[PDB]
Amino acid sequence: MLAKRIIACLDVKDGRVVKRDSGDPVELGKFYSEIGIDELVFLDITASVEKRKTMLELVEKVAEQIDIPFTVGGGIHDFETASELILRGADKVSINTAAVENPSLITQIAQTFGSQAVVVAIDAKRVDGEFMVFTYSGKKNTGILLRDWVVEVEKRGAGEILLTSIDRDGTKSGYDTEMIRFVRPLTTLPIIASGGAGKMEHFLEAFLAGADAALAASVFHFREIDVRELKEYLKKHGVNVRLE
Repeated sequence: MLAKRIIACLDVKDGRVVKRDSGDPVELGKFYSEIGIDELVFLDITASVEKRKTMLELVEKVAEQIDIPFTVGGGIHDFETASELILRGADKVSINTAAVENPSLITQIAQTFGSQAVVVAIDAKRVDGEFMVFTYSGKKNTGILLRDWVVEVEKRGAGEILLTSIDRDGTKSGYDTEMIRFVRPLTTLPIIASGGAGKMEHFLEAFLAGADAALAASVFHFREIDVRELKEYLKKHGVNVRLE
């Protein structure tokens, strides 16, 4: 039976992890590899002029110095960019705003590299009692219902949904288990719960709601949650996790 996954997200900028520096992304990823993290997500926010080259150098370094599944994203807007990153060594790319505005992009990536190579990050917010998709880093209400987008996302060939609840992202307040439960029955795809991770019990709550993986950043980078303890705690509470 599949293990539930614990994923670490590294926000990167100009070649360095960002918390003001936060170490080298590669060596911080190596570290996560060794203490029990299951996959890495790297999100780039570098300026467009050096971004293409910078992310590509990151991917190459991560692919030949770590041996962990990883995803790269942040401002991937077209098939050619996604293609360069996958062929440079990324296992998956994340797309978001460009996915919403050009859904064929999902299909082009999936048909070339397989659906496993495509993650669609969906940012959603509850507006007037209905789940809505937002673009532009959670700042634009698209008018598209969360219910319709996840189905279209699977229809288009995505391999995985990275589901962030805009209300919880950046708080340490907890995962938005209501939204997971809302999405879980609408799609067969794996769901990464993102946004809100405060305490070990939060991960349990997300997996009980139907998440397949759980993503966090600060709580791990602040040596603020111990992955080993989280996994042991997860196991004790009856959740399949990959130990050591």
